[PDB]
Amino acid sequence: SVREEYPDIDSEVRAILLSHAQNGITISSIKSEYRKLTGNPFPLHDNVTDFLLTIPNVTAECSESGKRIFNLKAS
Amino acid sequence: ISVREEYPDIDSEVRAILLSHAQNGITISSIKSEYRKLTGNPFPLHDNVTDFLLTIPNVTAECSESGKRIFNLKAS
Repeated sequence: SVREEYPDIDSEVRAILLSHAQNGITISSIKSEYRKLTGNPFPLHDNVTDFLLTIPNVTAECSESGKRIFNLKAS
Repeated sequence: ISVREEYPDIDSEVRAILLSHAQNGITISSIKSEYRKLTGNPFPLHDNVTDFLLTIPNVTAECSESGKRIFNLKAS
C-alpha cells in the first residue's frame, strides 16, 4: 500500500542507500538526504524499518552506539 | 522493549539461538521454535519482534530475495 501511494519512494530510498553504501545510514539521515534529493518531506511517518526491510538486498543492524544502521548487502 | 525487565533471561536465550545459527540465517518463526525447544516455554514476545532483535548489539536483519526476513550475527 506504501508503494501504491508513492510509486517513486522505492527508487528514491534505493538511490540514497546507493550513495551511502560504504558506511551505512540511519533513518534520520535518510530523511535528511531525501529532502535534499527530492525537495520534499519524507512521506513515511511510521513503520520505516519495515519498509526498508522489504527492499531486496537491504540490511539493518544494531550499531555499537545503539543506533539502527541501514545498508546495501555486499555483493 | 520493557520485556527485558519482566524476562531478565530473554536476551541471553535469543542470543544463544542466534549463536547456534550464526552460520546461515534464521527467521523469526524458526527462532520462536528454537526458543520453545531450548527453554520449554513459549516465546514471551507477541509483537515487535524485529525491534527487539535489532536492539541486540551485533545482530543484523536482511531482506532475502525469497522475501523472508532473515536475522544473523554480524561477521567479525
